[PDB]
Amino acid sequence: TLNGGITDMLTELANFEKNVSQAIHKYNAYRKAASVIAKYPHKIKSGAEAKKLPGVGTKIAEKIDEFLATGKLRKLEKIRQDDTSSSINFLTRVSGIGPSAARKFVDEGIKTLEDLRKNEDKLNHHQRIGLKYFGDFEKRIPREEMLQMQDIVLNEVKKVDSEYIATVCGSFRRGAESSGDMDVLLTHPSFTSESTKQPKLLHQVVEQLQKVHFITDTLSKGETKFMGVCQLPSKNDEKEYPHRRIDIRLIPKDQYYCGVLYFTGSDIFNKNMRAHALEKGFTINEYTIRPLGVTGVAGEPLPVDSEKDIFDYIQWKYREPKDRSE
DNA sequence: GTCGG
DNA sequence: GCTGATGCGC
DNA sequence: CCGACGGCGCATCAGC
Ligand SMILES: Nc1ccn([C@H]2C[C@H](O)[C@@H](COP(=O)(O)OP(=O)(O)OP(=O)(O)O)O2)c(=O)n1
Ligand SMILES: Nc1ccn([C@H]2C[C@H](O)[C@@H](COP(=O)(O)OP(=O)(O)OP(=O)(O)O)O2)c(=O)n1
Ligand SMILES: *CC[C@H](OP(*)(=O)O)[C@H](O)COP(=O)(O)O
Ligand SMILES: [Ca+2]
Ligand SMILES: [Ca+2]
Ligand SMILES: [Ca+2]
Repeated sequence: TLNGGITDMLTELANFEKNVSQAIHKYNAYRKAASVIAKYPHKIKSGAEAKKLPGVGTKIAEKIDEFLATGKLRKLEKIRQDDTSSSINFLTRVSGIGPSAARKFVDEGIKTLEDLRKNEDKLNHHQRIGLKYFGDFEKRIPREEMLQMQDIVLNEVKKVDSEYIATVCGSFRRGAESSGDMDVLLTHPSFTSESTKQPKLLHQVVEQLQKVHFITDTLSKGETKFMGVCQLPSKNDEKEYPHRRIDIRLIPKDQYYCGVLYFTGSDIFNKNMRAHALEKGFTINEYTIRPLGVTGVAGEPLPVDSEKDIFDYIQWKYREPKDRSE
C-alpha cells in the first residue's frame, strides 16, 4: 500500500497506547492519523507534508521524519524489546483479555500461550473461548465464505419467522474482499422503539442457528446483542472451516437506518461522523439523530427515512458503504 | 496526540 | 437483589 | 493554553 510503512508504524503506536499505556485518546489520535494518511493519494516525502493533513500534528510529523530517514522508529524498537510490553501486547490478542486483564496475568507470571493453557481455571468463560480458538480468530474470512455464511443465517432466520429481516453489515456491507468477522443486524416488526410485543426475539434466532450447528459457542448474550462463535459445515473428507466470530444486534424496526449506519462502520468512520455531528449540533447513536440544546441536552429524535437523511442533517455529501472503509 | 475556540 | 462503576466488546 | 475526544450492550463486582 502507498504510505504502508507510515500507517503500520502509526497502528503499532496506537495499539501500544491502548494495550500497554491504557491511553485511549492517544490510541484514537494515532488511528485517526493512520486513516487520514492511508487515504492520501501521494507517497509522503516528509513529516511537514503529512502535517498538512487533519489529525497529523507536530509529534506524528517528527515520527514520520525519523521513519522516512531510518526506516524504523527508536520508540517502537524499544517497545518490541521490553518484556512487559511484549507480554501484554500478546495477551490482548486473546478475545476477552483486555489491557487490564493482560497486565494482571503478567503480574501472576501468566505471559505466553503455554501459560494460558496451563491456567484455564483462572480464565472467565469469554477468555476460555478466546484461547480455544486463538488461531482461528487470527484468520480472515474470504468474501466467498462470508456469502455462504450469509445464505445460512438468512435462510435459518426465514425458517423461524418470515417477518425477520437479517442484514450482514460491517466490512462485508462495505464490499471488503475479506472480513475479520460476521456482523448481522436483525429486525422484526414486533420490536420497535414504541414496544416489544414478543419476548425471545433474538433468543429464538440464536437457538435456530445453534440447532443447525452454525453457532457453536456463546461469549455474551442479552435481549438485543449476541456475541459468539460460528462455523461453516464442511463436506465428506474435507478439513473443517475455521471457527469465526459472529455478532448479532436486534435493532428496533423503525430505527433501521440509524442502526445500519452504525453497524456498517467503519469504526473510524463512525467516530469521525459522530464528532462531525457534535460540531453541527447533533448527536448520533445506533437508534436516533437528535439536536443538542445550548445546554448540551439532546432534544427529540429527528425523522429519518434513509441512511442519506442522516448525512443531510450534518451537511455531509452521502458516502456509499464502500467509501466508509480505511 | 490533536484540534479549535 | 439493586445500582453504579469498570472492563471488554461492537 | 486547555477541554474534549462517539456512543452503547453485556459481564462482573463493590457497596448497601
Ligand atoms: N469501536 C467500534 C467498533 C465497531 N463499531 C461498528 C462499526 C463496525 O463496522 C461494526 C462492526 O465492527 P467490527 O469490529 O466487526 O468491524 P468491521 O466489520 O468494520 O471490520 P472487520 O473486517 O475487522 O470485521 O460495528 C463501532 O461503531 N465502534
Ligand atoms: N502528580 C500530579 C501531576 C499532575 N497533576 C495535575 C496538575 C495539572 O492539572 C496536570 C498535569 O500538570 P503538568 O505538570 O503535567 O502540566 P500542566 O499542563 O498542568 O502545566 P501548565 O498548567 O503550565 O500547562 O495534572 C496532579 O494533580 N498531580
Ligand atoms: C511520540 C512522542 C510523544 O507524543 P505523545 O504526547 O504520546 C511524546 O513526545 C512523549 O515521548 P515518549 O517519551 O516517546 O513517550
Ligand atoms: Ca466485522
Ligand atoms: Ca464484529
Ligand atoms: Ca452507539
